[PDB]
Amino acid sequence: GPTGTGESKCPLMVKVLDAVRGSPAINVAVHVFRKAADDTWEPFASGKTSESGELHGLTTEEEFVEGIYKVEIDTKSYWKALGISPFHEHAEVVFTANDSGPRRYTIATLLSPYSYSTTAVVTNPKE
Amino acid sequence: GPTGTGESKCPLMVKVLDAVRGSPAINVAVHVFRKAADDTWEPFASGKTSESGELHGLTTEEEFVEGIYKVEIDTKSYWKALGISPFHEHAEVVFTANDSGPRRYTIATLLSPYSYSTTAVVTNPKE
Amino acid sequence: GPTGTGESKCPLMVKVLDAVRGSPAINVAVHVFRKAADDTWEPFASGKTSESGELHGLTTEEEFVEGIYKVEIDTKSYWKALGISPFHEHAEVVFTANDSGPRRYTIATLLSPYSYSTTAVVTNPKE
Amino acid sequence: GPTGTGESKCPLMVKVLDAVRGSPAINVAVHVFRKAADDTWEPFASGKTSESGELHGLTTEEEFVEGIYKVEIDTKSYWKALGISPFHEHAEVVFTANDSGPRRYTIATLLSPYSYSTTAVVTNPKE
Repeated sequence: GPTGTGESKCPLMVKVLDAVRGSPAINVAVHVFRKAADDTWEPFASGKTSESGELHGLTTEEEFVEGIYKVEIDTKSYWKALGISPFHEHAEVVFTANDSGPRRYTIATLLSPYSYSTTAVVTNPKE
Repeated sequence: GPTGTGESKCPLMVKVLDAVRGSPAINVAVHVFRKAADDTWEPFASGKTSESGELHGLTTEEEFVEGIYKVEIDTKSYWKALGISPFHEHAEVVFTANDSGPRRYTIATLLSPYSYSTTAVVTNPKE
Repeated sequence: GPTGTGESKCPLMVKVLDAVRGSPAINVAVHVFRKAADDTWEPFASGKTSESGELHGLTTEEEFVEGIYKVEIDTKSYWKALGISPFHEHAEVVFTANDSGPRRYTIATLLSPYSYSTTAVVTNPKE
Repeated sequence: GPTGTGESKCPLMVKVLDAVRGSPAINVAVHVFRKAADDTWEPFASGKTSESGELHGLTTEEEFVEGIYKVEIDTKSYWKALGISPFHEHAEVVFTANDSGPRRYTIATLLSPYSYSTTAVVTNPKE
C-alpha cells in the first residue's frame, strides 16, 4: 500500500467504502489541506485508497499539530469510472484537531451516487 | 382526534428514499406488526409507498395503542426489480410506541444495495 | 414559472434532521454559494431552518442557472447550543445544478455529533 | 478479545461504532441466528463487542453454510448505560450467505439514539 507525507505512527487514517457494490472503494484520490493564516487551504498530504479502501501514512505526530483540516475525497471520478452518474462534485470533511482529545483520527466515509455518510472515530492508545 | 384503522392526525408515516437514483423509492411494500400478549408478531397494517416515497393512512390514533411495533420494508423486491441483487432480505425497524401518551412517528429510511440508514422523527401531537 | 431571488417552483430546498433527539434541526444556519467565472465562491443565498427543519425560498427558477453550488450547513453552532462539542466545523454539499435543464433539488442531511449523512432528491419539474 | 463459536479464519465479523461519542461501541451484545427449516430463528452465535467495537470468532468456514442469517444488536442497552433514551428496541440485519459471492462478511453499524446506518463489506482473499 502507498502512503503520504508521513509513514510513521498513524495519527490520521482515511477509509472509503462503496455502498452499491458492498466493497472497499479502491483508488479514490484523497487530498488533505490545513487552514493557513490567511484563511486559505494549504496542500498538506494526498494519496489514493488501497485495495482495502484505506489511506495511511498521510502524516506523522510531529507534523500533525492543532489546527483546522479539510479532507477532500474525489467521489465524482470514482463513480464515473464505474459508469454511474453521481450527484456530488466531491465529499469534504472539515474538522479541528485538538491536543486535548484522543490522538488517532479515523475518517470513514460510505459512498452512494446520490448520498454519502461520514463518521469520525477518535481514539487513544494506538488502536 | 382518533378513528380506528385509518389515519388519525397521521400517527405513523413511512418515507423511503433511493440513494442510487436520488429519488423517492416508489411501490415499496411495507408491513407493520404489533407484539401480541403472547410475544408473537401480529399483523397490524400494510401498504406500498406512493410516487413521493411515502406511506400514510396506516392507522389511527385510536387504534395505535401503546406497544412494540415492527415496520418491515421489502427492500429486496425493490432492488431486484431494478436489476440489482442486494445484500439485505429487508429492513426492519422495531420500537416501543406511545408509552408516555400518543405521539406522531415518521420512520425515514435511505436505501442502497449494500446499506441502509433509518431514522425516526417523533413529535408531540397538535397543529 | 420563474421569479429571480425568491422561490420558483421551489428549486432548492434544504431539510436538516437531528439523530440524537429524533426531531427536526431548528434554526440551523445555511449558506449557499455559486462558483464564479473566476473560480471563487460567490454568496448566493442564506437562511435558517424552520421549526420543521426546512429551508425554502432560497431562490427562484429564473435565478438558479446552471453552475456549481455549495450548500454550507453550520452544524458546529447547532451542537454547541445543545451543549455538545462536535467533530465537524460544518457540513458542505457541492454539486453541479441544472446542466441538462431546470430541476428541483432537495438536500436532506441527518446530523450526529461525530457523523452526518447527506442525500439529494432530484426531480423533473411539474405538478 | 472474546470470540464466539468459531475462532478460526473469520468469515463473519461485526463492528459497531458510536456516532455521539465518535468511538467504538464497546460491550454491546450481539446475537446471530440462522433461519431454520420451520421458518424459525435458531441461536447460532453471540458475544460482546471488544474495546475496538468488534466481534470476531463467531464462526468457522465449515459451519458457515449458505442460508439466511440474522444479526441482532442490543442497541437499547447500550444507550441506557450512557443515560440516553433511544428509539429502537435493537438493530437487526438479515441477509443471505451465498457461496457464489465473496467469502468474508463484515457487518458495520453506526449508532445514534434515533438512527442507525448498517453496511456490509463482502470480500475475497483474507482481508
